[PDB]
Amino acid sequence: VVQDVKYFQRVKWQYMVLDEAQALKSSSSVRWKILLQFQCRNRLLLTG
DNA sequence: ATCAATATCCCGAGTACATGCACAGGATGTATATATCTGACACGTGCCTGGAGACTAGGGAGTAATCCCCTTGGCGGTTAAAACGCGGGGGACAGCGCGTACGTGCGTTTAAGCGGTGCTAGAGCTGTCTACGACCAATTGAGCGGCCTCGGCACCGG
Repeated sequence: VVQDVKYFQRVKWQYMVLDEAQALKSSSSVRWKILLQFQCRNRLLLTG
């Protein structure tokens, strides 16, 4: 997703769920910023 | 936006070696005639180059974002240029002789002709079988992440 973020940017997304988000704990990482940059009205998580 | 100091061009005169023409001649260009095979002309032939159809898809044409190489401008250091004096070797004339071109004589050596015959060439279908297509598992390398240790600033102590 981070590498190919440009491909996802041109496509609109009705819903987004990012399972196993326990990795998304460091805001200094590129993953955090890239995930934040997506334009989606609703965000859902299933991280345990 | 000019005046001195050089350098160059123009013209005239004394001078000379090289151009241009005539002469004697000799050997190569020319006219005549013969032999003859190389190439013009005709014929058939069948290889293959040109035309069109349909389908696949690799490749080209069009667009957009952008980071990079291109170009302009500015400055410091120095490598070459311009002109002076100093110094040596290029440049201009006679004497030898050993090379190069003719002349003469000889024989070795290729061209030519005619049988003889292995021998390279072409299409034969021959069969293998390397090498071009497709797929797949090896290492190499960079972009990332987690954690630990070190160092600076704000807070409390004497």
